[PDB]
This record gives sequence, C-alpha cells and structure tokens, in this order.
Amino acid sequence: VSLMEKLKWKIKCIENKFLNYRLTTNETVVAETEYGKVKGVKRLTVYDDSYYSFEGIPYAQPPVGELRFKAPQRPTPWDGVRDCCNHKDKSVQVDFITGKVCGSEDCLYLSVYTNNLNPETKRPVLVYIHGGGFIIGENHRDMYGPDYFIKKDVVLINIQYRLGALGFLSLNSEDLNVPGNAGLKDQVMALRWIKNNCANFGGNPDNITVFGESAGAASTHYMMLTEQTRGLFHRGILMSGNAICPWANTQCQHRAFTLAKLAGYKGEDNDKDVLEFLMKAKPQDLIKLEEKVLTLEERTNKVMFPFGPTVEPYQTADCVLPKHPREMVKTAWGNSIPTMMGNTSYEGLFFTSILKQMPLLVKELETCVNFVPSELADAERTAPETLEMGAKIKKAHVTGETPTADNFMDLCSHFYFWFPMHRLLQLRFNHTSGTPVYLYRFDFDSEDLINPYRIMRSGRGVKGVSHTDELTYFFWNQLAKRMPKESREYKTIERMTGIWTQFATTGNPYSNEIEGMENVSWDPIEKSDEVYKCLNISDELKMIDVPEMGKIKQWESMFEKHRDLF
Repeated sequence: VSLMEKLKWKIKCIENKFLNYRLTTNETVVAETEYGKVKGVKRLTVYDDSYYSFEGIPYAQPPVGELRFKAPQRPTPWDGVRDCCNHKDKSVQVDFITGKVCGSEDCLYLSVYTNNLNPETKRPVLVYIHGGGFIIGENHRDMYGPDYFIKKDVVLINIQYRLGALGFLSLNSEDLNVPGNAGLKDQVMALRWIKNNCANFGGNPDNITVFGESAGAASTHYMMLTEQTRGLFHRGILMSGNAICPWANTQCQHRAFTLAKLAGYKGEDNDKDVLEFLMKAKPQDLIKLEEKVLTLEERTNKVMFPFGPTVEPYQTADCVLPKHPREMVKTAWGNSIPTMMGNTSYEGLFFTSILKQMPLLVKELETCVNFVPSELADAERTAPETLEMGAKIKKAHVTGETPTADNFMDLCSHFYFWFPMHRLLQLRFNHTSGTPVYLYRFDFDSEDLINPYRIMRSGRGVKGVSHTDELTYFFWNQLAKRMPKESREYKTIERMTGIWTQFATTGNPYSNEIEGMENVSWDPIEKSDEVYKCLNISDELKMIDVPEMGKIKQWESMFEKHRDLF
C-alpha cells in the first residue's frame, strides 16, 4: 500500500483517537456476567444518538504459552468490577496499511453494545463475526462501530477469534493435541458465553442471530454446521461466503514444518519437534512469515491462505470440523433455522489491485483450467478432461477473442462466491426441515461514504459494487462521516440495518415499515425453483431473478459426469 495512503491512514487514526475521546461520556454502568461484574461506559455517535458500550470482555483464557495453538479454555472468574471501558488488542496479524505486525496473543474478547440497558421487553441479540480471510481483522470500533445498529432496539456483539497460524495450525500426531481449528473453537466458546450472558444486557437468549461477511460468512456457516453449537442461536445471515467456498478450508497439516523452517527450525520433519519450536517462537515472527509458506504449486491451484479451517485428523472433545464441510451440510442442525444469504453485484471487482501487480493472471483465462474446482482437476491441470471443464468456464466468462480484466474479475465472482452459494443451496435442500432461506443481491454504488477495505483493494475511483462495499452501510468506521438524512447513503443505512434487524427479530426479512419495500414480495427459495429469486438492493429495492444464473448453471455442468461430487 502506497506511502500516501499510509500517511493518510496515520492522520485518520489520530483523528479517530480524539473523536473517540470526545464521543465518550462520564456515565458508567455495571452489568452482571456469569464471570463477574463489568463496568461499561455510554458513548455518543455523530448522529447524536447514544449507546452503552462494554468492550474487552474475555470469553476465553488468554491463549499464551502452553495454550498456544490449543483449544480455548473458559476464563477465570473474578470478584469485583472488571473495567470494560476500553478495547483490548487485535489478534496478531499483518497490518494491511503499514505492512508491520500488530496485535497480541491476548485477543479472545468480545464487545456488547445497546441503546438501552434496561429494556421493557427482551431484545434481539445480533452477533457479528468479522471477515479477513482468517488472517486479519478485529472487533475495534474504528472498523466495526455499532453506531448505525444502535438506532434500532437490538443488542449487538462483535467477537474476536485467533487468526492465522496461531488460530489454525494443524498437526497429525494425536499426542500433541493440535488438531486444528482453534480459531473456530474460539468462536464456539464466545457463542456459549453469549447464550448464557446476553440476558444481563437485555438480550433474548432465545432470539440470537449470528452473521458475518467473507471469512466471517464462512465462520457463521461453520457455526451452523458443527454439533458443538446445536440450538445456540436461531438465525443466520451469510454475507458473501459460506463453508464450501474454495478458500474456506484447506488441509494444512504439512505446512507447519514449512513455517518452522522459515522461522529458524533446525532438525527433521516430525510433529513433536516442530511444535516445540513453534511454541517458543515470537508470535510476530510466525505471523510475518505466513506469506511465504505456500508453494508455487499451491498458489497456482488458487490456494489463498496457508493456515485456515481444516478437517481435523483425529476427533477431540472440542472438535469442530470432523469431516469435509460438504459432508457436514448433510447432518447440520443449522439447515433447520431461518437463513439469509447474498452477494454484491460485482464481487470479483475486489481483485483489481492483485491484477495490477500480476497482469499475467489474465492469460489464465485462455484455457481456464486453473479455475476448475480442485476436486475435478488433475495435478498438472493438463488432462483432456480438465481442459474440457476449463472450456466450459471460458465460454461462461470470456466475452471476446482475447480475455479481459473484467472477464477475470467476473470469473472470480463465480469461482469464489456464486458457484459455492449455488452448491450449498442445492445440497441444503436435500437435507432440511424446510425452513426458509432468503437471497439478497447488494447493488448499491457510492463513493461518498467508504470503508477501509477500499484502501486495500485499491478501490479509489473505481465504479461497481465490490466485495465488502456493503459493510459501509452496517457499521461506522474511522473513514466515515455524518450523512444528511435525505441522502441515498443515509437511506441505505436505514434500509440495511432495518432488514437485518427485521430478519433477526422475526426470522423474516420483509417489512413495509422500511422505505422502498412497498411493492416488494420477498419469497424464500424452493428446491423446485430452476431460477433463484433475490431482493436486489440498489437505489430501489426490487425482486429479480438472479442475473448470474446462466453462468451458475454453466459451472454446474462441469459436474455432469460427476454428480456425486456436487
């Protein structure tokens, strides 16, 4: 990221600090938790509303020293008042602006926001799981401010969980008790805390909605798949992701050795000696070196991250992914709660930045074999069958004689998001009570109000609605400003926070108390449906046929001779 964006961010960070000081009040409040009393503070928003804020509530033991890479443990209870008037640090990670490592191994906290501590009826509990490809992210308010949501009568919670190798290292040796998915196991324990404590903040433990975007979406879906959380929450929203996206799991049992080797390990490839080295290494060194772990082979086959969710090699007490996610959908308790899923109108437009450093990537569309789903493609990607599936992909996205950048980002929309959504829906239908699932397509484009990911994807002065563009209309961030109440931006904030809160309350996303939903008839998808219907959210809210359907079906034809792999 450029020096000018660096300094610009530095100045906004300085601005956000003083703003946060100003928007703070002296009104402190004490709530009960099952671990002891916590002191929160009331704060202001730029829209002249206020809210109670409890930050840095621990839901797990600090996972340092001998607990590193291990499943989380329940925290130690205290008797007195824990000061929750300040945020704790983020999980250790590389800063996407600066390039330097930040955060701390002590990161397992959550935040609890609400406009009213003593509501007359118990309220909807909304739980946000942040994305960041399982390697970056945080529940800090400079990135995920509750300011828009607190206008509604909800309780909003933002959790943290261990990222990267600290979050997702995996070892085969059953004696070492590092099966993997520690970061997901962090998510489970936070949920059990939210289950048993949200009533103290006026939340209804019998009406909890979990939702997330990107890796946050795959996390939400994983939380709906595992037995570990059965009956813990009642609604799910999957925003641009799910657990069968190609980036959302990986078999990383061999990659620990690679990481130890990068970090100074001298010796052989056996799991014990590797683990001991990794247990003593500096967290910043491990995190800094994750970038270099993936081979060229793996990047070529679109492996995006070294460490992430995985099928655990042996079953433990806290086990979360005991089989491949596609197998877990067939037995998921989550299949039987109300669900909302959706994508933006130009997801892949995110990858513009990556394309600029790697022009050659566009020539991949010449045969498209590198985008054939891994389970169908052969090793070298050279088998005649593979070139044939590749061709079905190329016919779907390449518009002219020669491939363009827009063909490429268009392909990515489908490779990383639409096609996996298609596969989940169909697979889910075969194994479900028949609870509704509702689709949205977020199609609203504005540059007047942005979020930090625009800095990352180099999204300055770029039209179209990229992945993460919708976060701007759900949370406050330190790049935001107050918008006039008549602006298209402000109205979309109202609509978005409105629908989500409507869905969270009733398990049904429609309300005629939302401006623009007058002629809207939003039906759930039926297995009988050849074509998916979705609410398209632009300046106007309109039900349409999913425009990506024709391409979606083309991808499906790759499985013609392999329908059991679908």
